[PDB]
Amino acid sequence: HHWGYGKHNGPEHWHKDFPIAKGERQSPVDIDTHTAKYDPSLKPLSVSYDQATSLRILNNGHAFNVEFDDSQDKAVLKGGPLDGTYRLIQFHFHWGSLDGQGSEHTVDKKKYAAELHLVHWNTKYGDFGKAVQQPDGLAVLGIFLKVGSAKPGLQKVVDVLDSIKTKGKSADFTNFDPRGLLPESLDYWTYPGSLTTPPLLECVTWIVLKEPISVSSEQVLKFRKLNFNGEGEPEELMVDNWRPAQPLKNRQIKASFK
Ligand SMILES: CCc1cnc(SCC(=O)c2ccc(Cl)c(S(N)(=O)=O)c2)nc1
Ligand SMILES: [Zn+2]
Repeated sequence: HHWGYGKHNGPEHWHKDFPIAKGERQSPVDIDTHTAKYDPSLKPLSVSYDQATSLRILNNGHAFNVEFDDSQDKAVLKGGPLDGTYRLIQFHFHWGSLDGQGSEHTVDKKKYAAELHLVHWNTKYGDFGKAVQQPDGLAVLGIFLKVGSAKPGLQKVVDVLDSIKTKGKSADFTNFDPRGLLPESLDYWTYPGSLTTPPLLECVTWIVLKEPISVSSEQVLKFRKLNFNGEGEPEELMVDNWRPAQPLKNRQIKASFK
């Protein structure tokens, strides 16, 4: 009886196995745009994905992860609110059963259809596994998805999903350029938080872009054709794999803009 996305194993149960679920810097949160503080000390975000080596795509039974070679100083996030350099290791999404829900962060209580998380670890801790044990170990660039026009740079991802339908399946996935997922503006909000999945470790600097990307109905419908269950197991569509907004507690959300 392990964690997932349902009534008896979903977010409201996670605290029993992972008591940090009720901690002081949990994610996601609602982003109140009027109260977020413009911080003129914040720097432009530096996203350098010119050398990203994608390797493989994995259905891990909660979502799908696009994986990158993180053994060289290839794809890096820096600047913004960050000190030092963070290396891209993977991305994944959270999405809904319906277009009106799916995001983890919300903006003045607005839910988006989905949310992309580009996960990076701080190079000063040597790898991802040591980084998650530190309060400044990870940086996640979050980008909202709305349903409208297709995202041409997303299509290569959508077209491989039929090959990873069920938990534990993987496929080779080389030469994918994550730059084709970045909205036009890098204006952002930032705050200290956590992983949104167990183990819920409080190691993340969140950087949430204000500008969503558009994806088509057809693209998100293909996300919704995944299963939570294993092969040869009864079908559980991979949908509503999002954690609701958590208490802000003693935190400030800062804005890079306006
Ligand atoms: C630490 C052991 C660990 C971390 N995550 C998972 S599943 C979700 C996932 O791969 C993941 C990994 C990192 C981050 Cl930062 C986030 S999220 N959703 O907070 O972006 C999700 N399983 C085990
Ligand atoms: Zn995530």
